[PDB]
Amino acid sequence: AAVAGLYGLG
Amino acid sequence: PQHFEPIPHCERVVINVSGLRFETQLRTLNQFPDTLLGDPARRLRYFDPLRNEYFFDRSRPSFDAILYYYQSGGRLRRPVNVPLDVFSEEIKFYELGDQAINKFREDELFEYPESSQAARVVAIISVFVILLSIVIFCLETLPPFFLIETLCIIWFTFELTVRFDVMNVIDIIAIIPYFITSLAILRVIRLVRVFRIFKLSRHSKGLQILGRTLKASMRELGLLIFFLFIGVVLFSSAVYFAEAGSENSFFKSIPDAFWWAVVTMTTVGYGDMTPVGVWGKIVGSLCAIAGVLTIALPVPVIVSNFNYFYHRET
Amino acid sequence: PQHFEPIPHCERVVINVSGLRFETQLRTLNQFPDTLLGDPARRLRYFDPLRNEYFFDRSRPSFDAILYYYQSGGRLRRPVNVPLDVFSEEIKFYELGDQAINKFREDELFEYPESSQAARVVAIISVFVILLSIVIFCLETLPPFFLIETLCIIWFTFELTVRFDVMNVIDIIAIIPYFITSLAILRVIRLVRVFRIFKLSRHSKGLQILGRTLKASMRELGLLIFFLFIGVVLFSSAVYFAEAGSENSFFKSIPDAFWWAVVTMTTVGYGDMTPVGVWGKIVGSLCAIAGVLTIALPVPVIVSNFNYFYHRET
Amino acid sequence: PQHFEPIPHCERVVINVSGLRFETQLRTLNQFPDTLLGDPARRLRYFDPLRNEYFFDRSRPSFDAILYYYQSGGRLRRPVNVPLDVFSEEIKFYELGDQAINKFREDELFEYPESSQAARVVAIISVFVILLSIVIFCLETLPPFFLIETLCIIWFTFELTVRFDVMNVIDIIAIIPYFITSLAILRVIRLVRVFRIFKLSRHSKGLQILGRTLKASMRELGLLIFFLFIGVVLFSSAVYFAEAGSENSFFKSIPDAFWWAVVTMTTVGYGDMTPVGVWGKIVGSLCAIAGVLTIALPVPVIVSNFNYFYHRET
Amino acid sequence: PQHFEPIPHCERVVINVSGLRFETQLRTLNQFPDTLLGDPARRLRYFDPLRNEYFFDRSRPSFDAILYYYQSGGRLRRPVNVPLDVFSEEIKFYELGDQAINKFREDELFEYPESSQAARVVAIISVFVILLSIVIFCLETLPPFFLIETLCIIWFTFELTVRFDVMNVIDIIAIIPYFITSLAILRVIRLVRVFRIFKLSRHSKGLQILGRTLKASMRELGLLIFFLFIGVVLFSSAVYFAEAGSENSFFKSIPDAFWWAVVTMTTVGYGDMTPVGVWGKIVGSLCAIAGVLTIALPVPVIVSNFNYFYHRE
Amino acid sequence: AAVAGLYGLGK
Ligand SMILES: [K+]
Ligand SMILES: [K+]
Repeated sequence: AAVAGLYGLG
Repeated sequence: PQHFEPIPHCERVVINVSGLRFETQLRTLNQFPDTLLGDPARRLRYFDPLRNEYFFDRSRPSFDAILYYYQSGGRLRRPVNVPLDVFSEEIKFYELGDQAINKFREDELFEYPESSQAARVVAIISVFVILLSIVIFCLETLPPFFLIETLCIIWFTFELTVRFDVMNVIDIIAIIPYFITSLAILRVIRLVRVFRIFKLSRHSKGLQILGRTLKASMRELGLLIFFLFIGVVLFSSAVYFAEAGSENSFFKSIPDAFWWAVVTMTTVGYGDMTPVGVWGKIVGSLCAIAGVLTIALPVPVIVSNFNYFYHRET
Repeated sequence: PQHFEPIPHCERVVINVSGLRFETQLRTLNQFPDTLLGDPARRLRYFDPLRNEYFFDRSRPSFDAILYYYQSGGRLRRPVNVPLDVFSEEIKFYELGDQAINKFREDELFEYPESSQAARVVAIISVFVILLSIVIFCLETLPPFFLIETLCIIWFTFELTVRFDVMNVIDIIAIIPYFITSLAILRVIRLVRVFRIFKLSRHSKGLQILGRTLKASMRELGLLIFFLFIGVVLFSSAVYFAEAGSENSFFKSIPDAFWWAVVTMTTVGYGDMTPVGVWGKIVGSLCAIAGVLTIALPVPVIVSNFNYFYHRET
Repeated sequence: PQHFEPIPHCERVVINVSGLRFETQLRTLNQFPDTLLGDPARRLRYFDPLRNEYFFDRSRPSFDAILYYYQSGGRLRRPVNVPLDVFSEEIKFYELGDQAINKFREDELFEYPESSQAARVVAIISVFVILLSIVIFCLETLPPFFLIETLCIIWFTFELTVRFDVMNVIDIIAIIPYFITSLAILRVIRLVRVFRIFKLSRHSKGLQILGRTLKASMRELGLLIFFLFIGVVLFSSAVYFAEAGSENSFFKSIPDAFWWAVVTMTTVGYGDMTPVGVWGKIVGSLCAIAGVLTIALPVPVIVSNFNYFYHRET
Repeated sequence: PQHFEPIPHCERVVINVSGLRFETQLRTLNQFPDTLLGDPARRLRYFDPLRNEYFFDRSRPSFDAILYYYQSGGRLRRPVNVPLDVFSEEIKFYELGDQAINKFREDELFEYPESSQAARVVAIISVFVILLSIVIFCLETLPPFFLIETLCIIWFTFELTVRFDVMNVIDIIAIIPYFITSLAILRVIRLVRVFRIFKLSRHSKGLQILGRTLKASMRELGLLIFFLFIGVVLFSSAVYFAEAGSENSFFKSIPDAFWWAVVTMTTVGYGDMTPVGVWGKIVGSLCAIAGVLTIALPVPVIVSNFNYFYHRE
Repeated sequence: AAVAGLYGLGK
């Protein structure tokens, strides 16, 4: 989904 | 978000991970105190006095990120070559620090509420009471029920009291119409009486996931509403000005065409469509296409958020 | 879900995989008896006596998990760097354990049903008879057929007896109405007579895939039904209470508005909509938007499951 | 699907690719004759007589698959760590063989049609003529045209003769109704006259992409049609048997309800829906839900194929 | 799009990146001047005089891409094993040159518009004025307003002259009908007066993202329109010729069936459908299926573009 | 109106 975990958590 | 990195010119040491040799400056290891590699007290056990090397019979692919933590001076991230469990097992062994481990994880009576002590019955009883209250409400709106409603409200008040947060707000809302009991005030309180259906959020997990998704995508919901507002205004104005040139006008005004524009954008369907002329039909076709596009645009983000929350929960 | 790892202090050995050197002491290999590396008997052939070094002329990127399987003491997790075929042969070559291989599989007369020995004609006849029975059913519902139905039923019974599971249940069901033959019971049996269409699951592969997907998505289906139920109840209540202030009420009661709520949530379209006032129209727009969102939320999980099952089958 | 791998007991050599040392025996090299490494003639240049090493100043991560060709004896998959261009040059350098490159590639006058020689004017004229023919048709069906139709057919047959494959089949079909010209036969030929619109496949690229996707998605198209057929039959039977218990029968027979089932499953909308009772409304709600699910099931295969073809073309 | 690779026969040097040894020709290093490795002056400090090697205490997994730039002689691309920030730091560490890093970035008064200096109040006032103008327009179309419309136009033109792309074009358009003020011309100007709703593009970021997505998906929009046109024509012809065999013909002509074809393709719903016979119903079912398919086809490209732009912004 | 919001993955 997100390559670098963009906008992960909050 | 900013970190410090070692600078070169003393003594260079070699670290062996199951045959993979790593050469690092002692200054790089000394940046982070404590830890296995940070201090020599807990490195003598793994140090080889013969070959002058430190041996760690572990997984070789995971040592690059662990070493890079010293190299980056604070930046720790799991490379996409290994599962989460294998990376997790590594960090405790090297003991990167409680502040480092938990921060990395972020990157990844009163018996009633709990579902145990064989009191699950209480939860089942509450769910049955909620369903019964919904059924009695719907049947009361049909062309007695007051006693059952009183019993349901008594149970709701007792449950809220023994518990005594959005769930608490819903619980307190569920009884305000009953304790309260112009015609507009009566109409609105009878309407807000329906919020008893939201009391299922305590017991249902999918409802909680949906609520979390709605909370986490407020910007996306606002953008979707904004796009629908722009579309309905534009297309209602277009169709009204297209059909203003006829003696018998299907749409009396732009606000009258808001419903037609909304149902065409959403592809619900207005119904009868014959009296509208050719220009109105062209505007309606454009409105349908634009509605499909503008509703298919922002929904995927909410869908992905819901999927992520559901997978995290399960 | 717990595994053990060798701890440091005996003798260390070196493993060579196409030039890539691996260092590991004997206790890690001694953790797993048998296998190519666990016992010395099956590894002395690949040992080089002059260099005191084990040589393995194999692929270097796939050996990392092989060593980690010994390192992790049972946790054999595939690395995503290679195709499945190369990793399949690598584990067999080391004979890491017959029981060990099995868990990796899920980690990644009576001549009638088997479509061979020319039994393909017997199948074709079964499909033709099923289609003929469906056609005769639809035709007898139009404003003789009894003989054709009798032939279809006797063929079904003969097939069931020859074969003598959900398919078996469907086959038994397909003849129960005919063997049976208040008005309600007659209507029920006539309705359940349609279950003959499900007999195509034996021959159709896509129908089997759909059935497996439905079996594997029961939670998703339940969540979808729950969301639609909540939305329908809420919006029916909203529209009924919005229209309760008019002399000519389009909706007599909340249950009366259930059909309108369902068709608006599913975007099917109610049809005639003019008598509804402005508040009802606002509630309808909100219902349409919420229905689009609610339908869009849990579908791309059943969709993914169906795609996975279809690709696995094909 | 099967290949042979070298087995040990003679002579072994080392390959040094910019510091990444690879050690393989000559038997592995000798399995593939020719090539850069198969014969000593074309690999002696890179050989270093001083260190007895083969030096290859190329990219390290791409050599794993190159050695795997010798390792597996005919099996080649690209490792997922490098772009396609990097590996394409890498394999071409070692000249694995024309059959090898082709295998890897598959695993990942008459001046009229060729749009050059500033004949693009011919293509523009053809597109304009096709559009004019479509317009002439759509206005000749309204409540002279024959001359323009004759001119369009003359241009079509001239282009066909000059050019003289389903596209050629469409070109043949586009003139058959005109050259031909019971009432049913006349209606059929007038209908098949519309296939002039498909002549745009010659010029448009998106139309060709759609045609290729439809050809490559025949299985899921058939599956979608089968699912629609099953759902329509089931729900038509259910609604007919649920509603037939009243004096006023909205549906005369099961075939009568096929259109309603189709529009409900596809969410088009039947329209007026009042006379059907509560059981029919429940059946309709279930039909709408099941139709949404069944039409959402197979289409994320068709769309994926279309996206792949579109990206390949562009 | 063409690059040159070093060809052997003169000296070879070894690079030690945190234990990972690399062997590369000196001519490869000399292909790119300047930089850390291009000249001995900027790399002599990092050199190890006793081991005859260069010791780089940096991230070893990312050195392969750095070496490939010299190996390929002009090609730089990050492999998918490290975050982009790590690679961005590494290339700055070696200082490949701004002439090379520049093409890598895209590989993956006048105080009014700038929302700072306590000017956000001006933006709020502008948004309120735009909303008020839209409301007055919608209300005056109902069965005075002129003064409020004049005030809104005065504010719009004041902002335009104070500030004096496409947003400026929209701002100019928003006052053209007012400054102008056959029946067709009046209808056209009253219709184009609605363009005031597009002035919200200046303030709203999501609407700007939508505009960028529309600009970047013109080919897909055209393909969608073309597919809809083809399907509409085909199914209108089919249904008209199916229902032309009855005295009471529901559709008078193929153009009359265009609306029915559009609503069936888009699954909106024609409404009354009883008089059409069995052949027309079959044609309608086929039209509904084909509409669902042909609309679901080209959408998850506009969707992908919108998602990309939203994540970027 | 908007359930075909698919993506990649699936393998
Ligand atoms: K619809
Ligand atoms: K609809």
